[PDB]
Amino acid sequence: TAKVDFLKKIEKEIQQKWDTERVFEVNASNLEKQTSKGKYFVTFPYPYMNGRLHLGHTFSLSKCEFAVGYQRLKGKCCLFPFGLHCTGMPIKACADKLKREIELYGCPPDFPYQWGIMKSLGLSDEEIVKFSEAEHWLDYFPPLAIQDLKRMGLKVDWRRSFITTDVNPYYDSFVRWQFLTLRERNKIKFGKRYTIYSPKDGQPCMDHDRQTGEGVGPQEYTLLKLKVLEPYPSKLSGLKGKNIFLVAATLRPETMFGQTNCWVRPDMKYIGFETVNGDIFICTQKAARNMSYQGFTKDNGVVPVVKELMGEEILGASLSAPLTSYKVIYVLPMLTIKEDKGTGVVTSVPSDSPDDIAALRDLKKKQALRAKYGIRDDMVLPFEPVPVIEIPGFGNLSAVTICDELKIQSQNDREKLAEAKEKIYLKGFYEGIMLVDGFKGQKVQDVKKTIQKKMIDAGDALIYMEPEKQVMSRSSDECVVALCDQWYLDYGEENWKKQTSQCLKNLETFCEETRRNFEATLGWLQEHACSRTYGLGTHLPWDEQWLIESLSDSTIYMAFYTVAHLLQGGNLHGQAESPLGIRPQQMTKEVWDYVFFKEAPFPKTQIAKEKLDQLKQEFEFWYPVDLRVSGKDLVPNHLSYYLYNHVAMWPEQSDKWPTAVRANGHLLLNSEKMSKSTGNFLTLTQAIDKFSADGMRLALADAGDTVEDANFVEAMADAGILRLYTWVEWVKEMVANWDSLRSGPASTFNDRVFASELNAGIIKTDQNYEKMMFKEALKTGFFEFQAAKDKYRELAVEGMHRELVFRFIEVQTLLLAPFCPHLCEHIWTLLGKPDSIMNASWPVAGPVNEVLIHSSQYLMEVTHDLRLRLKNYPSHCTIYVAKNYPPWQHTTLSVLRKHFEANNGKLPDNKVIASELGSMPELKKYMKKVMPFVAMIKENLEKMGPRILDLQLEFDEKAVLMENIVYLTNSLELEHIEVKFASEAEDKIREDCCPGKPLNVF
Ligand SMILES: CC(C)C[C@H](N)C(=O)NS(=O)(=O)OC[C@H]1O[C@@H](n2cnc3c(N)ncnc32)[C@H](O)[C@@H]1O
Repeated sequence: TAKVDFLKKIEKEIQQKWDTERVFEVNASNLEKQTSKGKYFVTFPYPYMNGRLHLGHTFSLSKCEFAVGYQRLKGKCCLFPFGLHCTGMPIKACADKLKREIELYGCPPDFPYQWGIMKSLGLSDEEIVKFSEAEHWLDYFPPLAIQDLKRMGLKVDWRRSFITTDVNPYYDSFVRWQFLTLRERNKIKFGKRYTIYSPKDGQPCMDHDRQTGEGVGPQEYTLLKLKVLEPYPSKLSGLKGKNIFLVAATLRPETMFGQTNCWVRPDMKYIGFETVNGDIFICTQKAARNMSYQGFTKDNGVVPVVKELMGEEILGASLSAPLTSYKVIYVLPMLTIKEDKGTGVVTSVPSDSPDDIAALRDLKKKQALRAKYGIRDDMVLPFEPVPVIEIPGFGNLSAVTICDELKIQSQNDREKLAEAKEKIYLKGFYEGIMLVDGFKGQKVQDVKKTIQKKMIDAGDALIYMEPEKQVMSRSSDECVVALCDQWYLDYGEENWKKQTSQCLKNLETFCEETRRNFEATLGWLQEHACSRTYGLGTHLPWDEQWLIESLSDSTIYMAFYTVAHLLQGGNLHGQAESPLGIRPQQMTKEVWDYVFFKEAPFPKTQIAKEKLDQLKQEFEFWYPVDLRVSGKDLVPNHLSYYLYNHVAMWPEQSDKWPTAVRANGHLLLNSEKMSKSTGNFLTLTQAIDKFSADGMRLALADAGDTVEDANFVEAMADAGILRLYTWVEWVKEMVANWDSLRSGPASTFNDRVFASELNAGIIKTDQNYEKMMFKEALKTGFFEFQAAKDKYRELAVEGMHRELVFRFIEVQTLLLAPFCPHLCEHIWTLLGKPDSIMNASWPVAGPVNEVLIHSSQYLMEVTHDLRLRLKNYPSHCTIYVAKNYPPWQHTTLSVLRKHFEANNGKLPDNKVIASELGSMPELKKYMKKVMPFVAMIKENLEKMGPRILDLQLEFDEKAVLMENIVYLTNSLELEHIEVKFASEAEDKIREDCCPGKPLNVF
């Protein structure tokens, strides 16, 4: 426990030092004068302030944090700014839900929650009251976010942080300029469109104010109206004189020429309600709610219910249906009717629907159902399926034939009916051919929309939009599809979409899966409602009654990063003075144009030219955004709008469009989903408290660098804490015994091996950092680096060479620094370095001798085999080393070499190999030993490349063993080791010993 506390002490000290030194505050005015090696602008999408940042946020931002930590060592000047997103309604929603209990009860509220979660967050009793207003949320959470992030140690120029609502005047002016420019270029449009809608919230329910189905949109349905004929059913007797329609949803209108009846569920609760023209529709309550928000009722959302009833009360009723050949069709019962899809009212097309003929034959079989539900023989018997569409592999009555084939006799055979439904599922969309007059011999795909229009024009059908999948909102309201008027961004325009597609071609997506996501969400995308009325944020500058949603004021704010340090300077709300002395409202549309558009004219403004020139310098220098890292959830919405709006704001400058986007997975904790409800949860401040800034950052580097779910494992973080502590102890020990280390020329075999391994580690780790495989960089640059140092220490019999030890410490500290900058800064100062490690440069790697490394691996294997053989049957040991392969081994290896040379390095099958080696008469006495030899060669070939096909080792085997005979004798606890050239060996050993695999007898 004391080790984590030691790490925390080091981190706090070093953080204060960094803060005072103002190391991570970059200014384009100064950095544009010294052309170093280019700028590096990274962004992490600013997180919502409806709470405290948790370990997933930290994992996602660690990507660009490690990126800048690496790129600064390579000479780039970096900009890693960090804003905070307060736009949206959850803050206001939970603040008003709080004021609800504050007013309707007391402090604390008497029950029979929002007050409960606030007290869970550990707040005092008399301080949750202040959270009734949203302004207090905005004053409370963003400071704690900044505090936690600084306590982590991010390389952020905090002078550029900001807030996103209209509480910030500067960011509000920025959003105003953006949306004025968008409306000036016909990007915003007012219109009445279909959209997923929250009745409780009274505004469209986009993706970030949702709770189920984060990408679901509306789905269209043809709503048939079947006129109820007199004599009306009993329960509708009070509705005589009015027109009553059973409304049924379908997706195949072209089939309505073959209606035999209408199915209702006898046990479902149906509602007959008055529509806008005074007619009466019989559907269900959810269907009627959707219709009420799609203009079907006189008032929006108001459903005037005039008759509740059950399906059994509707049974037997006579109907008039469109297109069908039967003048009167009846309402019949169907047991298997979902209450989630449509209106609860289905039509009977028994020729091309298996369920329909199933239920019809069930009613036709026995008297049981017809009597249990009151269906006389007039309502079932004279009704036969009508040939309407022919599928070539089935016939006119496709469903009839495939249900006679699958031998179905009940409407409850879920398995057989599902199979039959899938068997003709899409063979009717295309291969179906119409048969009715006016369409005889027409491709069904070429006529279905015309038939739907025919019914709509005749007033016999309407358009019913329904959520394709159930969508719950933050306010726990079930969403509908509303045809409502709003301001929308026209992401559907072909020119805009093609230009953003070209922008996606140039964009760097670190894998093809992310690009596929982008292309799919680019094709599918269309009109996007951006206007809200309830929530926080910035109002449309011309329609002050509409607020801009969170996913629409967040598309180009990266440009505001470049100027925020001079506009508002650190003050999150922008309420303090301006360092350049620019008034908040002094920023006009033309002023912003001049700041961000290169060929924009300097407009009439009381601002001096130097201030605007400095802002324009900052923007032109830092842009474009080199990298934006995010969880993959933001690809289908925020990042696509990001590309769109960048194309829209700078349509002439592709050099200002985003460069790279990197998506990662969502963070698991201990291999489980990170949810407070399961107790498997860690906030950033808690994670720091538990593992220090450096141990959690280490375990986060190891969490995952693919798009698959990342995994933060706490045990690995504890092990890394232990290893970091012992590493600091070892560096201290080495600095203490500076003079106890061997000096002079670094010449020994071990010195050379270790120097080569160190340079190889540098090269591997640099490559891993370029690829942003941070887990792989941690593997090669820490665990394997430490393995090389531990081996060098274990084998250095004459003590480790001082200069090599301190080169290793320096380089290891440089390689670990982007992951654990506090520990590495502490060790940097412990080495007596003048400057901070944040001024160091990437370590130069010397030469890498592959032969040295291969000989060290050979020595490892030899020692391992010696210790394994020591397990059984001393004091003296004799090792025999083969200079060449014995005759039979040499012959078989030559054959393998021939076959490898023959076909670009593919060894044939062991079948053919054993055939050829049996054809060679010299191998008679050895055919049993031959194929295990081939197997060993193939294994080590796949393991360590083709170098094992060499007829002689690249290094002196005996000399390698001799450079460490002393270590071998000391480790094996023996008194002497005799290394001999295997020609002195007896018959058995001389014949079996081959190079690289020395034999030995104790
Ligand atoms: C620009 C604007 C439209 C963005 C909007 N304000 C917003 O999304 N705010 S946020 O707090 O929900 O996320 C911000 C970043 O953090 C990632 N992330 C979030 N949770 C996890 C998790 N459990 N595991 C891994 N990564 C996560 C997430 O993808 C995103 O890149």
